[PDB]
Amino acid sequence: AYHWQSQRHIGSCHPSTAPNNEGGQGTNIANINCWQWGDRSNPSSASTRVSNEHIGYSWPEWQIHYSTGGPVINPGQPFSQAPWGSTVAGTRLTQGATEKAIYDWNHGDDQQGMRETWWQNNEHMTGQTDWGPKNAHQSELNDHIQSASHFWRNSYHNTFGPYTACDDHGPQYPWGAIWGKMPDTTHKPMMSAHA
Amino acid sequence: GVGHSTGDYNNRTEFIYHGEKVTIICHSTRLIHINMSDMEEYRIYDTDRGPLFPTTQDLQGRDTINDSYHAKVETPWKLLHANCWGVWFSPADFQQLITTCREIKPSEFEQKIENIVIKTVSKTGAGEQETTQYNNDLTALLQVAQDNSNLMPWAADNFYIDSVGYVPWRASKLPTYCYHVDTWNTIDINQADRPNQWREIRKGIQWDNIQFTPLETMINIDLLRTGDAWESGKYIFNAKPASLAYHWQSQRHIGSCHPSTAPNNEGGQGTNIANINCWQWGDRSNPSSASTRVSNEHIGYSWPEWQIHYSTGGPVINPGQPFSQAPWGSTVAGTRLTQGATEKAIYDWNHGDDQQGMRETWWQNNEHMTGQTDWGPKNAHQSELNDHIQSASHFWRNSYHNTFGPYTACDDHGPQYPWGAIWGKMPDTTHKPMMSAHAPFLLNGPPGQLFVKLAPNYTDVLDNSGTHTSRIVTYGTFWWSGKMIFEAKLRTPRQWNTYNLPTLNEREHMQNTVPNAVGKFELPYLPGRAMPNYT
Amino acid sequence: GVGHSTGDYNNRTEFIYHGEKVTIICHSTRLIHINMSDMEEYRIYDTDRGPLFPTTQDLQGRDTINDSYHAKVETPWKLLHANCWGVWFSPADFQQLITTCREIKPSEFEQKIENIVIKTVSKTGAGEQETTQYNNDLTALLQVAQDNSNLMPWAADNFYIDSVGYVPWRASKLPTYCYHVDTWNTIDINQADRPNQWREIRKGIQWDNIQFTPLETMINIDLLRTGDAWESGKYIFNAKPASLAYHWQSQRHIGSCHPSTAPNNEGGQGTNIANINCWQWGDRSNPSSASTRVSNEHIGYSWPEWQIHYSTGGPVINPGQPFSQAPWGSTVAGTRLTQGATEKAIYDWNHGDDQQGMRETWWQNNEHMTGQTDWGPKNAHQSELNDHIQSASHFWRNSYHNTFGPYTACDDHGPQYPWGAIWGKMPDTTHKPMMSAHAPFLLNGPPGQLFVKLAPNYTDVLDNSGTHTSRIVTYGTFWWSGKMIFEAKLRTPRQWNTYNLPTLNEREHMQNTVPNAVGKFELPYLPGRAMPNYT
Amino acid sequence: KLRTPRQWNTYNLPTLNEREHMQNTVPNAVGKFELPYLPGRAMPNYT
Amino acid sequence: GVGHSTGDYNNRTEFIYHGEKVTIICHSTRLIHINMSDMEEYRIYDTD
Repeated sequence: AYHWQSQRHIGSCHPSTAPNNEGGQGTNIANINCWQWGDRSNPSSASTRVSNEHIGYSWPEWQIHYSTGGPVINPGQPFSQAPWGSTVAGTRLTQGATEKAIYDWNHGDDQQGMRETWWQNNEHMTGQTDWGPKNAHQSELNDHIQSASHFWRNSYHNTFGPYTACDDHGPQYPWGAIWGKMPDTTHKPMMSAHA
Repeated sequence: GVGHSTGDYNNRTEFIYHGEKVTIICHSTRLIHINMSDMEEYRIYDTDRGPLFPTTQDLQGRDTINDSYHAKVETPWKLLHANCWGVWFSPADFQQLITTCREIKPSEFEQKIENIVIKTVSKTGAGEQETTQYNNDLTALLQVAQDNSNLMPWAADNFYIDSVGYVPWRASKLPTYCYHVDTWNTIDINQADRPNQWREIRKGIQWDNIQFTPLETMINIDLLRTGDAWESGKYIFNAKPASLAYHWQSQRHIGSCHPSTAPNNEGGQGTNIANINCWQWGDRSNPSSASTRVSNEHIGYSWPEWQIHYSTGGPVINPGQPFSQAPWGSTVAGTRLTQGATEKAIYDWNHGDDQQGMRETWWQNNEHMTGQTDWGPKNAHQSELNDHIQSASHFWRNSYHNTFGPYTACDDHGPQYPWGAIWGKMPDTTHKPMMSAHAPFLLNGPPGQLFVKLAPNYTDVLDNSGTHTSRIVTYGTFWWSGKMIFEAKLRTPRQWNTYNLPTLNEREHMQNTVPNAVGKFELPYLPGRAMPNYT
Repeated sequence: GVGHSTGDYNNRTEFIYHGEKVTIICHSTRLIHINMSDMEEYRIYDTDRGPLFPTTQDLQGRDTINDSYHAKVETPWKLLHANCWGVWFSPADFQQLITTCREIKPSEFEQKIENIVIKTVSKTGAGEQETTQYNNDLTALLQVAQDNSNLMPWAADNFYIDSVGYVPWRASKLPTYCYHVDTWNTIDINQADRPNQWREIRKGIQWDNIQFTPLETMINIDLLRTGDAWESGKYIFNAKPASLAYHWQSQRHIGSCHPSTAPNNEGGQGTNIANINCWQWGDRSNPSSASTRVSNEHIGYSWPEWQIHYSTGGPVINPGQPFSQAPWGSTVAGTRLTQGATEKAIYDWNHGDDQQGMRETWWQNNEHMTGQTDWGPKNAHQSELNDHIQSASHFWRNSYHNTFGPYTACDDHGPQYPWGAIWGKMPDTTHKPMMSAHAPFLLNGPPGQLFVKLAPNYTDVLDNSGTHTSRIVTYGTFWWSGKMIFEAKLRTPRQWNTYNLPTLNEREHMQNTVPNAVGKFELPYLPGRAMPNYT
Repeated sequence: KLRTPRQWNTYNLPTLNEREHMQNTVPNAVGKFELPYLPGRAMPNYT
Repeated sequence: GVGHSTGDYNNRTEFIYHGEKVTIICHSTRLIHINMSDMEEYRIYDTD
């Protein structure tokens, strides 16, 4: 299965009044009764509430990694761009982990002759989506709204942390790999992208 | 039965000591006041954006947070959950927990519902007088639904506390069960086009794959007339114990004392020895100093926060590492800075109907943990570690990048009373959370929710405006019971010097905890986190 | 008992797989709201002709149909029946039925009624205020009558659906039991006297042989006070399995490929071989062609329809063969032609109290079956089959005669959801129906009807205008339960290419199925008929 | 371990993506065809 | 043997259901066309 379930969907519904009209369109209740992340009196809102976990981690990518030993690409977290404008036939942006695949003889000796390509999005997983520059880190979480300074709109730093929970893009057909060799290393890969 | 009293009300907490081990049996039992169930029907709708959500600039990207636009499926099911600590422990009891025993893992859980009483409102009057006559219905249906298989989506948290009340002698009403469905809330702050202002990419709901898991479509449901007791379910936890102590022990305190000469005067004030004999991190001849030495581990990880995280899927905040600001100027009553992970908590009826009326707040610091402290911008990364002092370039004073690494060792802020959550559901994901912030325990699955609703009672004519006038207004009441079993290992003193024992914080003071002359009082906050310890 | 909860509410569907075989256990349980029983007495009367029934020409013979003049014996008995599919299967479940397993024969049926609650209306007021006080009657009689012997005439169909509701959380009221008695409705269209206009030969009822089978005159009836559970009856079906697949395979596709040369170009476009080597139907030398070749069977039979059938006894329609019009221009949103067997279905409360208010319609095509298609006038019968091409005479382009013959092989339109009928009573007749249109199963006898009525509760004085004021207005409520057992054989893939899986039709789209913000929704239509298959 | 339905509403079953369409999968008149891409990833689920 | 057909070609996939559990037995068998082995010798070289 794939998880559309994402962060801010995991806990209970933020209390609200059911709409009288059909359909609402509302409505929201201000005074609660819930935890908050900072020193935050107002407004208490579902944007900020404590949750035992976090889904997805922003990655600074695409990252060209120069080692002995490369250039190589260090993977990011697989997620769809569908919630954003990216879709097949525009706007096509690859910012997720989206791996094109070249094939042979799907039409061969026709000849195309080159090549058979795919590039899954991969569109079904909307839960883990992190578009790195969209995030913003701010110093003070005080309920007072944020000043000019202290708010950094574009930053690419790795957000992976011990709380996070992430998924690979899982078995995919036909061209996937049922298995691959775990390396022999004192630390071991926690999850293997594409395998 | 047919009315004969079918149940018992036992609220007590009784410790056991066999001295290698501490078994804690804590009962609880509490009244519950349930009514309708205003509309009989599963519904789905979009909550509005939010109170302060930006309508227009120049608020620009600043206020993009604190917006709560979600789509829920409101359902006519009320659930009640034990996840609060305060449910199972009277404050004077929770002392003996954090004083004696240094870690506790819940073991066995049991609960039973007896005995149901349902009565209906009947209004009789001309409008000069309206005489409401409250009469029992011996034929009435309180239907209880248990999940041992965790099929329902997990709604049970103390986030939005809404848990069965803490005060044993007060009747506590239940929350209403609803859970989220697939939405797209995505907004942007770049904007890249459009510098500096925000847009709403796509909203608000996606009907293609939406999941409606109308209940009563999974689970065996039981009917309870007056005089019967739904019981029980028998749950057996398995979970990793969690230590009650807090670690003042931090990095640069873990290894041996950097050799030094004892002072002759009283007191020194010194003194330090230059020539050693120790490892160093870089190519470093001089000075060899305890600032730089190799250690098998590192405590704490700087996090870039606070980080507003925009996903489908939010705005949401991705947590940091919990630590105190006490070593820095931050303290209650100034300078108050929140830069750690410090989570304020809103409460109800601590003074209610006084009325405050709004609200009861806390915001622990949390002050006791000084070990893990990382104030992100304080750190600096420099290129060359050569013993030669650093040049103008190569030294970057303020940088916010994540320092979490495979060497690090970190701790959550642990069990905290009353408002904590004894457990929360570990997600189902190929990678699993290594540690859960604000929850002392994660479970492959927990004891499932307990669902309860009064079955509808219709007037003769159900056809027109049934919701407005279909069924007879009704409210039920019943006692809820529970049993927990905790295991523990008590701490015997590791010190010669006298401990500083747990007590309510300086912000709190006693006579607010003991009931007011009119019977209003608040519970204290006492983590828990009680006793310092080595590492 | 004496009130103690006597019953359980379980709505669930749990598959079993032993892999040769698929056992499907589908529970259902649903509330029921019953009141009087307006008049206590068996009655017999004639319904009026009909809304559009012709009063006068020039409508002439055209409108002679759609008249419903029947004589019924209205009785004070309400019956509830499970024959709808939607009763036993949630749509998401009925997927797994038609996806996995290709035929299912119901096996075992069981049902039980618990627990009864009966309360009466009492009106107290001066007319400035009328205060209705709804109070239980612990002494009240809900009397349930079972037929295991099928003595009562069969009233149980989903024709005029009126079945216990589909939505498990909504309280569904029952239909009122009545059945037909001997009548003569006969009308003529010739008229032969009188060309072109219609007369009414004889009406409306015949008292000579009329059969009044006043109930309570056959069957053991049980009384239920609050706190007892009428159970059960144990029924065991025996019936012929019915395949879930649909056959695109039609005549001229059954035998081997007519030999041909593969094309060199991509793609062909050809090519065909003239000289064969095969059988032919007539005296036919040239050309031997796949149009004419002997085959052991024939699929489908042209029917002359639509045929208005005038009997005693009607007007009624005699069915044709079910097939799609998709190969012809007919499709939803044009050209819509109904010439197949295509049966529209009227529904209630799919959006009710919105109000639409009228009505919820469907009209499946039914599009998936292309094999059996016969559009009557398209066919042509010619005298000489000689290889010489046909002359002016001997070729009759339009003729409507029945082509059904002993060679033919035909299929009904099979189980369809929700509104289908799992079973219907095979008639008792020296010749028996070979296949039943719209009913997937016929039974020598089915599980009989289940009859229920609230026993009357009289005021002290019953003598004058008892029907107007005799007995105290009353309504009961109780839960109905059921159990089915289906057996199946699941289909493993016979294809290399990817199947096209079952889903709601293009007419339907998702967010109408998931409840509306005010809680109104419709169920999808998804036969079932799901997977193509060979023949 | 097979999944029994957790929903009331009808699932959206797996099928080849909109980019793909059927007659490319079934062999061409000269016998050339491609295989579909269908993760797999098929069914939505809770968490 | 000495030529007698020594093998079987079975390409099939057959599910099993005991309903707690699904056992999937999927065979495959496929022809293979191999030639030399242009140079008999282990070699080492740098790709451009």
